[PDB]
Amino acid sequence: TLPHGHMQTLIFLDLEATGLPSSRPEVTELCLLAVHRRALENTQGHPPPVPRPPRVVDKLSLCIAPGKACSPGASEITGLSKAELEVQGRQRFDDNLAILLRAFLQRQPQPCCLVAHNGDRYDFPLLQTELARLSTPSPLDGTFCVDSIAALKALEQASKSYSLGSIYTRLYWQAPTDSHTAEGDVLTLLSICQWKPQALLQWVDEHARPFSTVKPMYGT
Amino acid sequence: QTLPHGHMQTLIFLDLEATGLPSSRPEVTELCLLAVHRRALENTSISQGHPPPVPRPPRVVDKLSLCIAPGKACSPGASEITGLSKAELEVQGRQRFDDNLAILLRAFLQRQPQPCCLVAHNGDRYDFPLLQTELARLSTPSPLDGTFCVDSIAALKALEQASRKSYSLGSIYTRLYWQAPTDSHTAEGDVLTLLSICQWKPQALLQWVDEHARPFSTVKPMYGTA
DNA sequence: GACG
DNA sequence: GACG
Ligand SMILES: [Ca+2]
Ligand SMILES: [Ca+2]
Ligand SMILES: [Ca+2]
Ligand SMILES: [Ca+2]
Repeated sequence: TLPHGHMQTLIFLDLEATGLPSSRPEVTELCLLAVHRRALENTQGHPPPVPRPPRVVDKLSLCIAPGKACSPGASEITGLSKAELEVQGRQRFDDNLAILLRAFLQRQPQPCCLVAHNGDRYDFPLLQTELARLSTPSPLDGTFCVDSIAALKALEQASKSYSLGSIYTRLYWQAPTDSHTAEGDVLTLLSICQWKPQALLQWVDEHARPFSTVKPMYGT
Repeated sequence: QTLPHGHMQTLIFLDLEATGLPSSRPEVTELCLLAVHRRALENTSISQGHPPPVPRPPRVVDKLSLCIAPGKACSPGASEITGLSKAELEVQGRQRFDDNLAILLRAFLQRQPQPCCLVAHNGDRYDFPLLQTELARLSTPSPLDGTFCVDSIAALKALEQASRKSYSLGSIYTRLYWQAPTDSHTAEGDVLTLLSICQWKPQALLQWVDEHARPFSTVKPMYGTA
């Protein structure tokens, strides 16, 4: 049963941030990669080769100046720091960023579904909190979201760690590239979604839920 | 030299793919922008090795890459060189070059420290005049009327003299780096290659960009519409 | 030239 | 768990 129709585009998403949830983190880097459903509908060996990302894709990767310092932990793994984001003149998560995101979304055929790894616990609530600071009305209040951890559990079971890298090494037998660059993680995430692309699309269509319903991570 | 319009804060590496070459009145099918602060080009390290290693992209970069359905068919050479076609672009539901696309570019650019300079290989003969006709077609004011632009062929020509060759993108790349470009089909692959070469002597490339920047609004359109 |  |  399809609660909101076929999702016409999938937007792979990854945030880098200042820290883990209980630090009440702020976003330092955001990457979206937008793929039409038909790119999966047209995506084999043991192991199969890492799938070739579709030719037709839209991509946005942005570095964002946070309002507070990165935790030592986050700085090391991301290679980002408030101090360097500022030296290099990055703007905060502001009203202009929300226009950018709206315009990027408006270029995708609707409905759209955000896809993030640990998205329900991490990227979705965090993104919600960032947006709630703005009171520009949120550009995501019409979009849908789903967690790729739950997706890949269902796929493998129909076919142990569900961390991005563990799944990727299990399917493909390679270490992933560019850990904790947001674009690098979005890539790695695409590759596992392209593992069984028809069944993944099916699952996403089954499980998409309104992003307006996602509770903020904190602040509320 | 004294600076035409002072120090350019952002360098935005730019590449377009399209349906063909200038005489065909081509339409844009893909666009990539990679924005970097000038500081990341005062921060590229000393190259150690032989052959010289391809430089690391800066960490802090903004990237936009978009596919664009053109209103006319891709020529055979453009299909082969880009792996894109109109039929396929429409199947993947890509929108035309429209007013929203301009709002997106404007917000992207407005996210940048000002002034910004567009950098594109053969930009003065291809990418800049083409971008101008695409924007002139819209009912949106041009998001690029305060943006500057510079051609990287003239940069690397002057850079390489300072240290009869081809100056096409991958020739410079393979000459500097002794390997083939990682990706020569996509707009993002060409920006990444242009970024690599522009990181060859980043101190001198900056010096040169600041001296040669011109308003994008003085860029004449590739072709009129009427 | 060199850009698609 | 798993996300910075
Ligand atoms: Ca992540
Ligand atoms: Ca990450
Ligand atoms: Ca080019
Ligand atoms: Ca190109």
